[PDB]
Amino acid sequence: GSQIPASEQETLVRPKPLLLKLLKSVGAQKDTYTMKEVLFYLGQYIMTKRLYDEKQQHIVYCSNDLLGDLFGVPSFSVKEHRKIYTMIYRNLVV
Ligand SMILES: Cc1c(C(=O)O)ccc2c3n(nc12)[C@@H]1[C@H](C3)N(CC2CC2)[C@@]2(C(=O)Nc3cc(Cl)ccc32)[C@H]1c1cccc(Cl)c1F
Repeated sequence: GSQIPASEQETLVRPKPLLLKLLKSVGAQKDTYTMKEVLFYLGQYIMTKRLYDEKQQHIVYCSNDLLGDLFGVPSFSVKEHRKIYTMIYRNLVV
């Protein structure tokens, strides 16, 4: 479940306030982005907060970070792209 159509990646989206705060924390100071750009910046967020040092396995543990509050989960797999898109879609305006 790691494949996402280009059309979804390239669609413009408006993050809700908590997602916007996470994006601004890594220097993304816009209110409209493509989904791919959101995923780029959230990847940089994960790395900057040291939530993925064990790169030879797939899990991000986020129960002690605002990312866990945003996604509503204690952990997730980086390979499960569809599940991640669903969790981000719950944090977009309409
Ligand atoms: C597909 C695949 C496999 C595999 O094939 O076994 C194995 C590892 C993978 C990894 N990603 N894809 C992987 C990448 C990357 C590690 N990760 C960052 C992490 C390093 C810090 C990403 C990333 O770049 N941005 C990001 C943002 C969030 Cl919120 C959550 C996970 C990631 C992932 C990813 C990229 C494109 C769209 C999606 Cl939806 C997505 F989740």
